[PDB]
Amino acid sequence: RPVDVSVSIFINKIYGVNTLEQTYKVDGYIVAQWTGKPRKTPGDKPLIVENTQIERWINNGLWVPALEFINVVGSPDTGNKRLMLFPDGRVIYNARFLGSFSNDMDFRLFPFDRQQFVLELEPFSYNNQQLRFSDIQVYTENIDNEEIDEWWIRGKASTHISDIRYDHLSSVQPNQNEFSRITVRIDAVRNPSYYLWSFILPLGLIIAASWSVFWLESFSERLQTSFTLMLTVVAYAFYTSNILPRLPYTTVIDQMIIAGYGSIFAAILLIIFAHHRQANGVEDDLLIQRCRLAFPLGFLAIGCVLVIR
Amino acid sequence: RPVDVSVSIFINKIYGVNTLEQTYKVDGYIVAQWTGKPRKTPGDKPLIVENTQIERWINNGLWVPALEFINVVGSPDTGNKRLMLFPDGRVIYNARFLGSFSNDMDFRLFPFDRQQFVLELEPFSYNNQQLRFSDIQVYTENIDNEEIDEWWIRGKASTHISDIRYDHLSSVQPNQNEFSRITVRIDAVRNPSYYLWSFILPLGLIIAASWSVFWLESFSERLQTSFTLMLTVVAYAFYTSNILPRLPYTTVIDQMIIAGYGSIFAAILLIIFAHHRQANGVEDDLLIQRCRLAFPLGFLAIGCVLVIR
Amino acid sequence: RPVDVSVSIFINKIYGVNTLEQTYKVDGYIVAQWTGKPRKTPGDKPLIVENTQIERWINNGLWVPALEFINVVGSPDTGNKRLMLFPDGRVIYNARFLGSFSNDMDFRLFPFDRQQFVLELEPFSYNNQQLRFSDIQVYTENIDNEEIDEWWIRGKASTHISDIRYDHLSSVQPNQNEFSRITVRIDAVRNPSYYLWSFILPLGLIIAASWSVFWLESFSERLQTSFTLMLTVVAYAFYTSNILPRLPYTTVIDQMIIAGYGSIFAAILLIIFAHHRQANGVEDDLLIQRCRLAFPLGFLAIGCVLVIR
Amino acid sequence: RPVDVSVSIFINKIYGVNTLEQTYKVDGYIVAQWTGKPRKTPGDKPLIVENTQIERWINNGLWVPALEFINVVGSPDTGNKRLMLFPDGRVIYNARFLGSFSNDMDFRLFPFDRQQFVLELEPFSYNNQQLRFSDIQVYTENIDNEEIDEWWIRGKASTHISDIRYDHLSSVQPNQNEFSRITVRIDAVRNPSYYLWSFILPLGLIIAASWSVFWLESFSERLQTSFTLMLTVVAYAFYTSNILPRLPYTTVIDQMIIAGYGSIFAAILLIIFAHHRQANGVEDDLLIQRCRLAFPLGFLAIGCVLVIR
Amino acid sequence: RPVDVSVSIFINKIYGVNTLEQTYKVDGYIVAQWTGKPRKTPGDKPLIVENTQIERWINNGLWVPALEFINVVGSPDTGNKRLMLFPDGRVIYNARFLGSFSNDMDFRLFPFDRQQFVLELEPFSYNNQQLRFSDIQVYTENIDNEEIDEWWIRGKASTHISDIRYDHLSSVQPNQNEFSRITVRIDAVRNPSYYLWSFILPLGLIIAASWSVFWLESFSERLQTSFTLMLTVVAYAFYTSNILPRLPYTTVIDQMIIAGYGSIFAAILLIIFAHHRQANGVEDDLLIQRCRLAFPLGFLAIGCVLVIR
Ligand SMILES: FC(F)O[C@H](Cl)C(F)(F)F
Ligand SMILES: FC(F)O[C@H](Cl)C(F)(F)F
Repeated sequence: RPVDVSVSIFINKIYGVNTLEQTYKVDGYIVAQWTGKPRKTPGDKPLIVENTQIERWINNGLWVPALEFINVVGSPDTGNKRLMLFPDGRVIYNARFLGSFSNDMDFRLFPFDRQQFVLELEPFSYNNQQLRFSDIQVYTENIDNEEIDEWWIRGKASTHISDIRYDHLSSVQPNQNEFSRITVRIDAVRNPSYYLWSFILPLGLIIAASWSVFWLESFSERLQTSFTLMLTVVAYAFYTSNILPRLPYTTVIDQMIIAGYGSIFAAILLIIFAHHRQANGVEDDLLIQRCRLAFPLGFLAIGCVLVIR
Repeated sequence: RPVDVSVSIFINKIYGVNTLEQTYKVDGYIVAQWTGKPRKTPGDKPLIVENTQIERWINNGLWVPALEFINVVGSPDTGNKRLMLFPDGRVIYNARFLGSFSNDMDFRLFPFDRQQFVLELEPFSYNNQQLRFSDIQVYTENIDNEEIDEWWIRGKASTHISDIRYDHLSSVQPNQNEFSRITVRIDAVRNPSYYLWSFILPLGLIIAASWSVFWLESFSERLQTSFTLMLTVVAYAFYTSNILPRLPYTTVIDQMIIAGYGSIFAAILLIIFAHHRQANGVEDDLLIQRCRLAFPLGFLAIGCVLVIR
Repeated sequence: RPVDVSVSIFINKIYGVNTLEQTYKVDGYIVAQWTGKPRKTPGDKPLIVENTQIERWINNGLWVPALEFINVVGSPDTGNKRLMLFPDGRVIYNARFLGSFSNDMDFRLFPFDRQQFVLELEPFSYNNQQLRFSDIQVYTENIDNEEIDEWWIRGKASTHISDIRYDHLSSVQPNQNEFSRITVRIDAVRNPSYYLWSFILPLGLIIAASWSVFWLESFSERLQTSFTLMLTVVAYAFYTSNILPRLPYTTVIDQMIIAGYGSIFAAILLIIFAHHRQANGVEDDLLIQRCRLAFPLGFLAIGCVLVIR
Repeated sequence: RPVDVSVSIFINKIYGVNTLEQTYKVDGYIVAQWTGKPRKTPGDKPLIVENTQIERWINNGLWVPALEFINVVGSPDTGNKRLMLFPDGRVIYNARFLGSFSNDMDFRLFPFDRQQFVLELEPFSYNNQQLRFSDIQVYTENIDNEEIDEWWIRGKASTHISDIRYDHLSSVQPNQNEFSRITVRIDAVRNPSYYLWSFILPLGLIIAASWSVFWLESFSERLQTSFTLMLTVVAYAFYTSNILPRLPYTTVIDQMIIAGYGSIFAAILLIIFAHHRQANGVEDDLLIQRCRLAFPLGFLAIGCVLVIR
Repeated sequence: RPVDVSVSIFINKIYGVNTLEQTYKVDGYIVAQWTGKPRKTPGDKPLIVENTQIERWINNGLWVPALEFINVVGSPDTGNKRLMLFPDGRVIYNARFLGSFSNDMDFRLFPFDRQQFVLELEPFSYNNQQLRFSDIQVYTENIDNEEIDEWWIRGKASTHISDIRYDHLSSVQPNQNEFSRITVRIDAVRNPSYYLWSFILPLGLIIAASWSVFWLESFSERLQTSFTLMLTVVAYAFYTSNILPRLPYTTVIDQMIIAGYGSIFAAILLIIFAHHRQANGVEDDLLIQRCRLAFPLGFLAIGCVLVIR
């Protein structure tokens, strides 16, 4: 009884990832084929009907079922539409689309995160007793200059036809609560280049150079210098937060920034301590100088357990 | 007399809060059912009508009442529409929507505020003598990976059907000025982590280290250094406000920053005072040094009394 | 001869003021009533025509005059539309709207400016010999928690029906060049809190704290420090300008900042003068110390005459 | 033989300059009048046709010619449309429009530049053998409050009917390649206020105070203080560039900033030389102190040749 | 057998480059001519059909094939449309368009990069056995004032009609799988003005002036100062990243900045090394002093081998 419909999805561009909304944009084509009652066509050649003329065939009673992108956000932008009506009954729908799609996206390991861009397709009104997906093919371009793209695609796309039970239905009962759903999956990793060299590396240089406060020889010099070091980190928090993507949680880099604040406050506490540690009011220069390698090691050790994943 | 309408709202995503506009975005489905004139459908099976075709049926005289989201801002983005016409009279309207919705939103306890996401639904043209809401069912996903979600939902959705009296109507009088309204409410509280670690904590470290001005030995060091501390708070206000949400009032973090300006201004007023209080021109080291715990307590005491709620 | 139209405007939300564009957003309903040729309606009860069906009634010749928002900017977004057709001839038009509206807006007294949001309504094609507004009622919500709102509405809306002479018409002559116009005005003053506590006060503190340069004891100390203060004001100007609204003129806050630049430049000029005013190259400590209360009065005096209004 | 069309353009608001795109936004009405086949109208009075009805008349063979805004960028937002059909043949088209329009715009003299806003109107399909503009009238409001406006309109609009030869036409030969084009011109100058007081003045003051490096007596004091000044110019470059419009070339303020970097770098090169010029290792106090008025002249003279215009 | 289509493309504006999306905006006209069955026109003169009337011609069966912009991003904004119907069979389609177009864009040599603005045009439904492009003409305006443009167009458009094999088809087999494609290319280079004078040059001045650290005579003076130089580079990093285009990779300016960080961290290491290299604490004034020209050469060399091309 149910109509077998064959879907092919062509993907042109995956771009414009929004971290805060957890969406991404996909431009592509959708093709759908099914077979119905045969037809008289002009010539024994297939009939092509475009755009606004498709609507006319729907009014004369042509069955063209609505297929919904389950995870699109807002009505997709539809370009050219096409129906190909064959005399032997079969019907092919072809359309270009650009839409914004939603998926769960975890950005905590930024900039070393992996994301998967998902498309989910399901007929809007017809259950699997009426319309079912027979098979699904997905085509992706071979990116050859992937080194200049924001995202690197990792392996060809995954497909999976399945059936979805809607419990809470305002319809009827017997086996009429399941729908045929295509799910396309594409794995991807973030191009970590820019952030290593322009963010991680100079943040490192800055935090290390902070440790050299202990190679200053006065107390006055060490305390006062660290206030400049403090200012530098605040400025660095500002540089990063303004350019990196906004998120509701802390990233790896955000954690480094917080660490930098800590190492400088810690140093302020030791610098101020060695000035009073011992009797005589003598500067326990045993404590400093040990600090010239206590911090570059201490921070780097208890900071070497950032296995938070 | 009145037609009973049964509503189901499936909610897919609540995202995009706009602090200054006091709005939020909701992706979902709305279903509405009523019973009308019984009907002849092809086969004794229900008839499905999609998209542009609902309109044709509206014209041959099918009643599909406009149900308005009373607190939406702008015409919502409607995806696919579906009418399901039953032979025994029933009609089910099904449509997808993306909309920006409005509610009073108090963000004064940011980042520790709680908000409720509200939907208000009301027929546009017909009163409760003509159309009444029989019941409202709201379906929401249960988010468990709420830790990468900005908001924690505090229970399944609460509802309230009621009747609204419009004083100023230009229509008629006897009992025809009341409208049936569905109101959906979803409570949620904000996940404060990010703001705790990346905004509250380092502001604390900065404000704390501010106090270490009193451990400087000359007056010169004490006064000149506090100007750098002042610069540091300004640099921090810039960092926060460039990234934190815009509001017409002060939040907690806004006040901590103001406190920082104050603690540094007080310190300058004291640093300069302890230098000229006594005869002999001798540095009143009595006033200083006591400040080394006067401030870290005074602020921490006069700051543990911000019971403004 | 002319048709009487009765208008009601319900205002839901006034938000999104754009300072450079001098526009603001308004969500609301517009109701318009007039009486025409009596009609047979199904049952002697009024007939409801919604949305796309209004169009069909216009094509068969129902007179529904377009009312134009004179000061809207861009075609407004119309929500649900309704015609209610009475058997005794009268016709009521109901539509939801969201639009961007223009008005002269002076932001020179920011953040203590007063604005009035105006709506101006006028028929697009019919002159007062053809269509005139009989009366205008405006209803506004009573916001009770206005302390969480950016703008405080100050009083109920004022209204005014009047007549407009268009001189340059390519039309006809006898009394045919005047149009009936509704004008709505809603007064408002800005919520000054956030800007006082988070912008004005710390700028005041910082400007004052700058005066403490004269209490440093070296010439070297006094001059070198002024450069740090100069930087603090540049940074503060940046902070305010990045957050406050864009304007083609200076506000009070813009002016305080200029004064900050000035008081610091003045001090540099004196500090550098006191080092060479007198013979011996001796630091003229007579001039200094006297400045320690001269500026906090001097700036505080010639700055207390910014009655530029 | 060709149809004479009389055009009137009313201009309501000119706003929203986009400097990088070289566009501006224009709100107004366009009126267009011509004469055709006389007509039977209901009553011997003129017939009014609004909005959606204009299309219906076009299907019965009414000629309503497309008049295109040639320098518009993307289809304008057309508000209400109106046709006024007179019984004696004449036809008037009246429409409200908001559009983004393009013109060559030179921002090199910012914030003291003068610009002219242009509208170019031309029929889309009919050449001057078929349709020609008889005349063009342009009306603008008389602005009295220009001090609160970003732009000062300087004089009434000038108008210009002419003809355009499109050489490469795929049509025929004799004279069917010329089209009549209206060109409206409105001159305007920028309100320089905000940029004078909040950008030019303090940059000068900063640059002035930068010269006061030479009144410090040690070399150490002079060199170290030079790094703070350098930072202040970087801070200032950031402040302006965040607020000023983006351009692909430098402005006066951009130049002042580059000049500021130079005067600071220049002083650094001398300060470092005077410490090592002569034998004895003597801080050549002959060179400095003489610089206390050499630079404020040297810069201010070699700065008197930024006559790039 | 197949129909010949003649295309002419007029290009008005190429603006609004989006670096992250790798797209650009194009305003223009598209003209397409082909010949069909001769026709009765009113008079033996060509027939003009504008805008909404084209659809009526389509329903009665006029063949107007959809030509798709293959590398557009989203459905283009189409202005006025026109059909010119000649009696001797030929047909002309004329339309104005605004669209965002996609191409591979390498921004690594910023601000000295060259780009190609590409349009790829292809029929949506008909293969080359049915419809083919005979010839293609591209017309572009001649810019004389390029000194005020963001982009410099470098040479006229190059053209190339070609044929594309689509592998994955659900149709038939013999020779039905190739399509006719127009590809337009326009080369352009960026106006480097603003970036040389207001970005590159002061970076040089700033990076160079960092080298003047080695001319300080104290160790204290040298180390404490290098922390101020550090602050200056982060602040400059902020200035650049806020105004330069966002990209996923490093530019030459980005690399200088990193180099800027390096030269200062190196400097901190030598300054701190020269203080403890030798016995007794004798300050190795040979290492310093040699550095007074060691860095200005080393950096200027290891940054002069950023010939990565
Ligand atoms: F604060 C400034 F005035 O001086 C420089 Cl930046 C610092 F920070 F090192 F002290
Ligand atoms: F310098 C920057 F890194 O930070 C801001 Cl600009 C300053 F200067 F105020 F500290």
